[PDB]
Amino acid sequence: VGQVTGLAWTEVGGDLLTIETACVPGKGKLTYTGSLGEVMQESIQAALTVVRARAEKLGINPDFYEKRDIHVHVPEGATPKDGPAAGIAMCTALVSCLTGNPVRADVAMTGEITLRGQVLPIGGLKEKLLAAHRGGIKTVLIPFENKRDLEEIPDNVIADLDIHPVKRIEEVLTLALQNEP
Amino acid sequence: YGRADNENRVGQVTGLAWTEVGGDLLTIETACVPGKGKLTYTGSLGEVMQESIQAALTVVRARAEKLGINPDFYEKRDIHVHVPEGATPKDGPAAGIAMCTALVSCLTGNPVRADVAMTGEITLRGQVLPIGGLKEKLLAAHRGGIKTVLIPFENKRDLEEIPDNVIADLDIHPVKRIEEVLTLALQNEP
Amino acid sequence: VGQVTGLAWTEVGGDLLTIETACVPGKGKLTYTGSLGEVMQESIQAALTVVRARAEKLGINPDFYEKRDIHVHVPEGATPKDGPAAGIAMCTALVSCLTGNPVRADVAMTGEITLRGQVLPIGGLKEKLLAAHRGGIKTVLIPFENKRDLEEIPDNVIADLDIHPVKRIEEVLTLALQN
Amino acid sequence: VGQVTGLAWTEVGGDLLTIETACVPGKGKLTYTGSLGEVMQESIQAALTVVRARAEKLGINPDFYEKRDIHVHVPEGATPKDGPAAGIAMCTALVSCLTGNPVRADVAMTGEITLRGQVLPIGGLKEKLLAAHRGGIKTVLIPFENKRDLEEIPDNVIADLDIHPVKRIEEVLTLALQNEPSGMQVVTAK
Amino acid sequence: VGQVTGLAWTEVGGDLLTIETACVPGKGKLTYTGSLGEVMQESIQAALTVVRARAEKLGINPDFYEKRDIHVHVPEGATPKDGPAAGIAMCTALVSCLTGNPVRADVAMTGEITLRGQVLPIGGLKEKLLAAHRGGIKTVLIPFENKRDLEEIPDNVIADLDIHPVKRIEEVLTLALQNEP
Amino acid sequence: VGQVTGLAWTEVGGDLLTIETACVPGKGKLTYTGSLGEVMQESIQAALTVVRARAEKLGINPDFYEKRDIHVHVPEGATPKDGPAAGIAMCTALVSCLTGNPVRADVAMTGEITLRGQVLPIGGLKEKLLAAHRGGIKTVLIPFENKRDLEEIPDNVIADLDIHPVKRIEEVLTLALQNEP
Repeated sequence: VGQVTGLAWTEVGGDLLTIETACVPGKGKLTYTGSLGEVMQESIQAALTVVRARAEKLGINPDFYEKRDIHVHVPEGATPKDGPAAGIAMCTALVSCLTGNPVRADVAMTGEITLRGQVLPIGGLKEKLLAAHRGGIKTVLIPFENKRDLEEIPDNVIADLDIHPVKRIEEVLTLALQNEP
Repeated sequence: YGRADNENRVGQVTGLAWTEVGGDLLTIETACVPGKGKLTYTGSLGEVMQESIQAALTVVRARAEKLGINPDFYEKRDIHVHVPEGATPKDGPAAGIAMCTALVSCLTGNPVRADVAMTGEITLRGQVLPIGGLKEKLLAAHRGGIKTVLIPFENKRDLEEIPDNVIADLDIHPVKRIEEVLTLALQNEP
Repeated sequence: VGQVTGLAWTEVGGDLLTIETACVPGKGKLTYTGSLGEVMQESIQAALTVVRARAEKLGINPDFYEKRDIHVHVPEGATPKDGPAAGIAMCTALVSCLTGNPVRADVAMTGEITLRGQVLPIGGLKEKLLAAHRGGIKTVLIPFENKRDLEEIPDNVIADLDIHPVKRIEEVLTLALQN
Repeated sequence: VGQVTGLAWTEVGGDLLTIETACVPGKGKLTYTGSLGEVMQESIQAALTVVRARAEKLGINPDFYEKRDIHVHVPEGATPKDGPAAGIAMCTALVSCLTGNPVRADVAMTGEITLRGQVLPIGGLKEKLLAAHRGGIKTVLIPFENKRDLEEIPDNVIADLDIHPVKRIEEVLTLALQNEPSGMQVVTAK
Repeated sequence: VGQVTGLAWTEVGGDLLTIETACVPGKGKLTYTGSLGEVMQESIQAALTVVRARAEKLGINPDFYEKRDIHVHVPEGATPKDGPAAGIAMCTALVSCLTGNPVRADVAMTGEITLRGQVLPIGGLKEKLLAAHRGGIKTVLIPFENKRDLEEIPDNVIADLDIHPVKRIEEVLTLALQNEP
Repeated sequence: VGQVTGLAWTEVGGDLLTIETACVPGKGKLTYTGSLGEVMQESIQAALTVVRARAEKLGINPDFYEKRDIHVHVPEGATPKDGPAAGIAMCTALVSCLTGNPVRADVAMTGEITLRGQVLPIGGLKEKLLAAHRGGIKTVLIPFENKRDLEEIPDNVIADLDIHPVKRIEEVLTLALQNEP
C-alpha cells in the first residue's frame, strides 16, 4: 500500500528504486524527498495530476487535496536519482496509498507518464531489467515502445522476468494493484 | 479508471517549438483539476517558455466570459501545464498559441482537431507574433504526418524557403490573432 | 488589456516595445514577464504604485486590487529588456487597463517614472527615437530634461515625429489616453 | 509627504538620495526598490520596525496599517545604492506617508537607525556634506557622534549648511517633518 | 524528553550527535537547524511523516500537527552535519517529544529511516562506534545489515558495547524509550 | 528592555554586540537583520523556540506569536557577524521584549544555547572578554564549560570582571533580567 518498485536512473548502485508514499492528516502540502533531481521531481507532479484528474473514478475523494498531506520519499536518501523513468511507479504508489489498494508483490515498472495517462518509452532498459532480476522481480511492466530494446537483452535475464509492454496507465493500475482500482 | 475523466480535464494540442535538439513537434498537455487557483508547469521548460505559459493563461482568463468560461473559474481549480518529453530541454515562445488553445479546449470542453499543429508567440492582446526556425518546424510537422499548420501571419515570407513538396503537402494557415487560432483548431465554434 | 508602445532598452533589435497589462479576477497578485532585467521589473512596481496611489482620481475604486490579479508582459517575450525607461508606458497601460479607456495607437513614449508621478530623463534617446521612427510612430513623448538631447537626433527623424516633452504622468495620460 | 532627501552611498554620481514612500491600500505588504543593496534593504526593515513599535505615539492605527501596502522607492532606479546611512531618512519618509505629514524640503539627513530609536554615526561625511552642498540643501542632520568629523570639512561647506547633530529618531522627526509627530500639544502658562 | 543521542556524519567525521526536538503552539510548521546538509534535512522530513502516519498507534493525537509547530535542532550550531544516519534518532526524538516518553540516557543509535519504518544500513560505522565508546555510551542501536561491519571495528571497543542490530522503528522505540509505548 | 549586550564573532573579530529585539502587532513573522551569517540566524530561531517552549512559565501568552511579529536586529547593520555565541543573548533579549522586563545594562553574556535551555561552550573567549572589559561591562555571563578557558586570559582583565559561569538559560534569565523573569 503506497510502496512500488520502480526502475529509474541512479547515480550509483541499482537502477531499482522503492517508492514510498504517505498520506497523513494535513493541509494539502506535497513533499518529495530522496535526493530527487528536477526531472524526477517533475514526474511526481505529473503523476499526482493524473491521479487528481481521475480521482472520482479511482474511488479517491476528489477533495483529498485539502485535508491530507502527501509525502513521496525514495530511499536510499543520499543516493541521487533523476530522469522520468519512475513516473508510472509514482502514479501507482499514489493511487495505492490514497485508496489503500496494495501493490502486487513481485511487480516492478519503468516508464515516463504523461498527463493524459500514456506511458512513454525510457532509456537504459538493459540495466533496468538487470536490477529487476537481481532484486528478484518476477513481473516487469515496461513502455510499449521499449520493446525494440528487448532484443539486446541476455537470454538468462528475460527468461526469468515476465515483461509486460504497456501503452497506458490503466493497464498499469490493473497489472500492479492487488484489488479492483 | 477515469481515462474519460482524464480526457475532459486535460487539453492536448500539437505545438511546434524549440527543443534542445531543434524545433520539433510537441504535445502540450494542460490539466484543469479540482484545486485553489494554483499553476504548475513542468517539462524541462526554459524560462522564456514558462513565461509563455503564464501569458497564454492570462489570455484565457481575460477572455473567459467570451469563450463561455466562468470568469471565476480559477477560484476552484488548479492548472498543470506539462510538455513531454520530460527530460528534453525546451524553450522559447513558439508554443504560446498551442498553450492558449489547450487551455480553451480543456476549460470549455471543446476538443482539439486531430491533424492540426500550430506555432506562434502569443501576446496578452491576442496577437500572434512571428517565430524563428520555421523550416525546421514545418519539416517536423511534415514528417509527423500533420496536414494543417497554423503559423503567425508575419511568417509568410519564410515559406519561400520551405521545400515545395512539404508546402504542397501542408495545409498552412497564416493567423494574425488568437480568435482565428481557436476557430481553426477546435472542433466547435468558440 | 492595456497596450502602450514604449521606448526602452533591449539587448537585441530595436528599442521599441509593447507594454501589455491585464487585470483579471483573482486574489491581488502581480505577475510580470518579458525577459525583464531587475531594473525594469522594479519600474513595473513603481508604475503600479503610482496608479494605486491615484486610484480614486483616475476613476478607479482604490480597493480594486483586492479581488483581481494583474499581469504585465513585455513582448517580444524572448528579447532581454532592462532599464527604467518603459516606466511611463507601464503607468499608462495600467491606467488604461484599470479604466478601460484605450490608448492612442499612434503614440509611443519613453521615461523613468517616480512614485510622485514625475518623469525622469533616460539614456539613448537617439536609439529609441530611431526605433519609434522605423516603427511608424507619429507622436513620441519624452522626458523634459531630455529636451537638450534632441539636438543630436537626425533632422529627418525630428521632422517625421511629433515629440512632446513631458514632466509628469498627468501630461502623459492626457496625451496618451484617447479620452 | 513621503519624500525625504538622504545622504548615503551610491555607486555613481552623488551620495545624495531622494527617498520615496507610498502608503496605498493593501493587505500590509512592504516593497523596496531602487537597486538597493542588502544592507540598505535591512536598514529599511529596521526603520519600519521603529515606526511600528511607536505607532500609538505617532498616532498610527495598527488597524489602518494592516489594510495598507507600503512601497519605498529610491530613484534613479538604475543606480546602485547601499549602506545603513539612509536609515533615519527611511524612518522619516515612512512616518510621512503613513501620517500624511510632509517633510521639510530644504532638509537632508544621514545616519544609521537602531530599533531603540538611536542614531549611530556614519562614514564618508565629507562626501555626504559635499553632496548636499551641491543640492542647495540648507539643513543637514547628522549623528551627534559625527560632530568630530565636522572639523575636517571646509568651513565654506560648513557655513552654507545648517547642521544639526542628532542623537535619536524622535529629534529627527520633529526637525524634518512639518507638523508635530509625537503626542498631543499642550499649552502651559506660568 | 525530546532528546536523542544519534551517531551521524559531521564535518570531523561520524560523531556523538544530540538530536533535539521541540513542539510548541503554531500552525503546522517545521523548522530544522544545526548547519544540516540537505540529505540530513530530508531525513528529518521522513522521520516526521513516520510519526504523523502512526500518531494514533503511538498514542499521539492524529491531528496534533494542526495547531502546533515543530523545531528539530542538532547542536552544535556551527558544526556542519549531513547524511541519513540520524533518521531513527530524529523519529525517536519526535516520538518521545510528542508523547512525553523520556529517552534512555544509556542509548545512542544510528540508522536511516524509510517511511515504512525500516532501518537501512549506514556507512562509517567504525567512526560512529568509536565515538559512542569515547562518550560513555553503554547501549548502541545499529541497523541490522550493519552487523558484518562490526568485524572491522576493534574488538576491545565492540566488547565494551551493548550493541543491538535493529530492523524496524518499533524495535528502536522499544529499546530507546524509558517506558513501554 | 529588548536590548542585550552579547559577545560573539564579527568581521573585525569576537566583539561586543548590542542585540535589539522588537515585538509589534503582527501575524507571526520573524525578521532578522544586522548582516548576520546563517549560523547566527539559526541561533535566533533556536532562542525563539526556547522562549516559545517555556512561554507560559514566563508570563507570556502562549498564543503570542500568531498575533505578533518579532524583529531581532544587531547593529551595526553593515558589520558582518556570525556564529552561535550570541544565543543566550538572543534568548534573553527575546524574553525581555516579550515580557517587559528590562535587561541590566551592565551585563554582557556569551554562550551557545540549545533547544533544551542548556548553555554550550564557545570559542575565542579571550577576545570576547577583552571586549566586555574595555566596553565597561561589570558582570559577564559565560558558559559553565568555558571556565577552563579563563586561564589563557590576562589576570588584570579577569580580576576586573564579575564572571558568572552558567549551565542553563534559567540561570541566565535570573542574573540578567531586572525583575523576576
